[PDB]
Amino acid sequence: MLSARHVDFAYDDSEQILRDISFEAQPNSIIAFAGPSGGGKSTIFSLLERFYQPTAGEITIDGQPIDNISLENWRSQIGFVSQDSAIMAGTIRENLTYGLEGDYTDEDLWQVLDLAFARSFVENMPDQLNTEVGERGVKISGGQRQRLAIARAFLRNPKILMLDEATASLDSESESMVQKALDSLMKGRTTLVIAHRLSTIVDADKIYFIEKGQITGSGKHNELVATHPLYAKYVSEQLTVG
Amino acid sequence: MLSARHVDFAYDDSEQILRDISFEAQPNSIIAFAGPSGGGKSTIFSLLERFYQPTAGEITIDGQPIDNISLENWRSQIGFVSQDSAIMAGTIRENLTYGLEGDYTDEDLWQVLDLAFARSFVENMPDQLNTEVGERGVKISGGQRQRLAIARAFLRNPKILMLDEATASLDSESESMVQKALDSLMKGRTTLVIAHRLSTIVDADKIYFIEKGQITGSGKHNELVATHPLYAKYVSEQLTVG
Amino acid sequence: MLSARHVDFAYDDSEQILRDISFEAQPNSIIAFAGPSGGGKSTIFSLLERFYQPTAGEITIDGQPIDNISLENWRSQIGFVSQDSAIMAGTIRENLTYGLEGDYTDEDLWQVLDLAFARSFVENMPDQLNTEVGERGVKISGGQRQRLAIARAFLRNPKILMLDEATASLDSESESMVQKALDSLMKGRTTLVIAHRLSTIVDADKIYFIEKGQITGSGKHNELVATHPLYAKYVSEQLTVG
Amino acid sequence: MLSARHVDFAYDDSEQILRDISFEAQPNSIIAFAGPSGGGKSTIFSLLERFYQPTAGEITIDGQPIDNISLENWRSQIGFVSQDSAIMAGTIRENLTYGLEGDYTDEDLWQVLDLAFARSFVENMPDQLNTEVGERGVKISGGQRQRLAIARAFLRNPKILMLDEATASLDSESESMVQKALDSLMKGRTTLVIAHRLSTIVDADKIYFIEKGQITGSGKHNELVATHPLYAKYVSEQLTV
Ligand SMILES: Nc1ncnc2c1ncn2[C@@H]1O[C@H](COP(=O)(O)OP(=O)(O)OP(=O)(O)O)[C@@H](O)[C@H]1O
Ligand SMILES: Nc1ncnc2c1ncn2[C@@H]1O[C@H](COP(=O)(O)OP(=O)(O)OP(=O)(O)O)[C@@H](O)[C@H]1O
Ligand SMILES: Nc1ncnc2c1ncn2[C@@H]1O[C@H](COP(=O)(O)OP(=O)(O)O)[C@@H](O)[C@H]1O
Ligand SMILES: Nc1ncnc2c1ncn2[C@@H]1O[C@H](COP(=O)(O)OP(=O)(O)O)[C@@H](O)[C@H]1O
Ligand SMILES: [Mg+2]
Ligand SMILES: [Mg+2]
Repeated sequence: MLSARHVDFAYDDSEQILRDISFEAQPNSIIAFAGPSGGGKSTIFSLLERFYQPTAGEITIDGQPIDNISLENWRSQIGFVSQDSAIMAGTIRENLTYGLEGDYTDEDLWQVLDLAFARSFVENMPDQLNTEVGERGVKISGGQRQRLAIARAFLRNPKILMLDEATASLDSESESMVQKALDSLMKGRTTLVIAHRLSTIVDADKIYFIEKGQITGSGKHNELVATHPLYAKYVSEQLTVG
Repeated sequence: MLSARHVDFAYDDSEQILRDISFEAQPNSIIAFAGPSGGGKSTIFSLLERFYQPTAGEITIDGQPIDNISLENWRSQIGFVSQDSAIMAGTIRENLTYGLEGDYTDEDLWQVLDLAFARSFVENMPDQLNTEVGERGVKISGGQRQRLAIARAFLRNPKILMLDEATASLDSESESMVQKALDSLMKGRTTLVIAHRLSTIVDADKIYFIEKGQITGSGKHNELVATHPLYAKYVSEQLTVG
Repeated sequence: MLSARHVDFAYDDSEQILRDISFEAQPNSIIAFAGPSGGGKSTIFSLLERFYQPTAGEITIDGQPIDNISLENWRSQIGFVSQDSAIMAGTIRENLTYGLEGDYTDEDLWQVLDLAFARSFVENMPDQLNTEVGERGVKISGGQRQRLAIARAFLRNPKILMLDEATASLDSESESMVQKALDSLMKGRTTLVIAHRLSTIVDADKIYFIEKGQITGSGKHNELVATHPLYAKYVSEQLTVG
Repeated sequence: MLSARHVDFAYDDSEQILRDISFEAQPNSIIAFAGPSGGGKSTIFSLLERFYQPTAGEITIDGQPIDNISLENWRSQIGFVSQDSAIMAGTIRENLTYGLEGDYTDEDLWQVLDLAFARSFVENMPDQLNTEVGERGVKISGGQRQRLAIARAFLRNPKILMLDEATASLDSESESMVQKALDSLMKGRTTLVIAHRLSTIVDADKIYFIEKGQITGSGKHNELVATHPLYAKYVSEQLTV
């Protein structure tokens, strides 16, 4: 599994960002992380992607410390899919390819677009796979941009997967084909998601409630809601409505 | 109606690809777009398919511009492109189900296979509707493949139908597909073709002859054939069989 | 040595883009490509970038055909630096390595940023080398955005260099820290510019005038201006006052 | 004049880093910004160089905002030196001629080294202005490296001079010509400091105390140390260096 035992972190000297954090996320599972803004949620992903180090306490992968045990070509194991004010500049092929691991066949890309849900909008597309996108190239509706991100993912083929939602779009119940592409992408790996969609929380195989740099809750929704007043109240106030 | 109201277009500054284009398409009227490769036919379709912008003028649906609709009604609901050459494999249910937006019914699916005239190969492979069809088992053939692409169509139910025909005509079962299934598809709505078959043109309710970026003919085949030596040449040499 | 012997090219059937094109780019030298827009100048670069194949000719490097070398190795020997639309998002460590092999650390990033004449202002930036750019992060000017690109180039360290100007801010008489950071990039490399700057040509070791698909002239500026009447037209009109 | 009439800022959105900040920079002199680490000192500088755009209030110059030109701004501004590790420009010319202008002269370069109190260093360097001071030849120990730098700063004769100090390598001589040069540089400009040195704040013309993203002290040192039990605490414990 991907365990994180007793992690501590502070970006600077002002305040402590993360305080003694412990969690686990195993294969063919999804683990959500929820909580107020400024909790430390993004920060876990940052350390997990190795942008920074835990000031104290290890992060292990399958027994071995991720850090400087698996050189920073550890990124081929990880994959991160999120969205906001973005543009992808270039050819679809080009886009699906900074990774020296994937794309060596146009047919392999097609296998990926199928899984990501695109052999339909990439066939009913101009020079097909060889089209320049965006930047005075083609027009792609937001949802398509994301499915193409899920596409690169599929080809990059990560062992661990990390997600995050910013814009409402699919409000948890809104349910869309970008989501069906997520569901496909999550299947063979270890998913970690910073939850903002209510449904995303209910289905999570394990939830970690994060209140200002600390983990309050540690199990399933069902249980947690009866057990935690502050969690339950978070679910009411901010999550669903506020 | 769909009115291509004066459309000037170009990708780069040198080649001014489309000059004053002006076509209008109605219900149950099949319009075609025939011409030498370079004509700009697909380019018309790319602007109909909204991948690009018109430089001068507008394409107007029911008087109200197309550029007064969102990114996801025009594309999926009204914007359609026969899928035929998509080349699919998975399950019969899954190929037919590919990115529609809802949950389905075997009874809705049978309503569409009868309508597509595909109810037999289906009624024979005995996990029928859930059967495997592909690089795995219960193989597929060019004929069947296309009738399902046409059936998908029915599920989507489009108001505007777009085709780009094939320079690949499979003998005999081509009608059981092309001339049955296309027939019923094109039968209730506004159809637009890029004709690479003579069959089409004859039946078309109005042809638009595109030679090097401009339209040179606006009439039915027999009206144009007698009046345009280059059109009759085109149809006798480049669209023709034998 | 980069020699392109007898090249012909067409994307579509509606025009042949390049016709019987031959040229040589030798080391530590600067070759320019001028001529009206449409001559095929961006296309040659695309051909060298291997985005496309010569339909008739043969591009060669040091005696070995570039189609042999294999896609990856080629793209690593080459490097292309152009101007704005090109906004960068992420870090100054991330925008400088992405798609490179490992190591040599922030120290190696300093030396390059020095070669690009960035360093000073880069040190003056918040988390320097760990600074976020784009919408998420900080403000950067056009003049600084590209210097980082010249920097990335120094680091990717090509053998062959390509570039061009598609905007008026560096008129040819308008010289800055950018055009001078470019001059250092041009150093030990086989450079080739699609000239647009009036001076660039007056310095270029060999010029290739391109008119609608063909190389009309080949030699130093002075030489071509007396000998070739039509070159003079490009030089005094399209260039000087448009 | 540089005035920051009411500045509120927040990089993230859950922590209002700066809440109502207001300072007024003035002619030919110094102004300090002492305070603890999480204060927002560097962040004010990061706003003075337009790296980030505020949430409330504008930073005024001679009355007007800063909507002028990223160029005029970057120009009038100044980055200092020591943070400039060792630059292998392998030529005195090149080191002082980093990203600078149109062209410069010898007569000019030295005019500056005489102003940076650095003329003689160079006389003992083979092929004078053309000399290497890198990993490859004529290694300077550091005191001179940082002064050659004030010299660069002396080139564009800026209106606004921004600083940031630390690690007082007490080769007091380094601070002797470092102070003399820095003096010659500050003397006659609108200077803004994030002082980590006592010497600086003692004779600053007005200081500001920044505790947790707010100003809490606003006057000459002689007054602050007597009116603010937390200022004097900061200055004797963490600022002594
Ligand atoms: N670069 C930074 N330097 C210093 N402190 C930072 C930095 N980035 C974030 N922080 C601090 O960490 C806390 C924030 O972020 P985190 O990004 O951990 O929040 P979240 O709670 O994970 O929210 P979100 O996922 O929406 O960003 C903030 O409130 C801020 O004080
Ligand atoms: N993808 C393409 N498909 C078809 N034709 C193209 C394509 N790209 C460029 N062309 C054609 O080649 C000619 C253009 O480009 P090239 O890019 O070769 O021009 P240049 O001579 O480099 O001009 P500029 O850079 O100013 O556009 C144009 O007239 C255009 O019709
Ligand atoms: N990606 C492109 N960039 C520039 N021009 C292009 C591009 N694609 C096609 N064209 C131009 O469009 C015209 C061909 O239009 P197209 O729709 O492909 O023709 P048709 O479908 O009738 O064969 C040609 O002049 C061709 O060079
Ligand atoms: N990049 C950043 N993103 C979010 N917050 C930051 C960032 N950099 C600094 N901060 C916040 O700004 C405050 C410190 O401001 P800063 O200018 O670094 O202080 P000082 O200059 O006094 O050391 C802290 O609360 C810190 O969390
Ligand atoms: Mg084409
Ligand atoms: Mg700081």
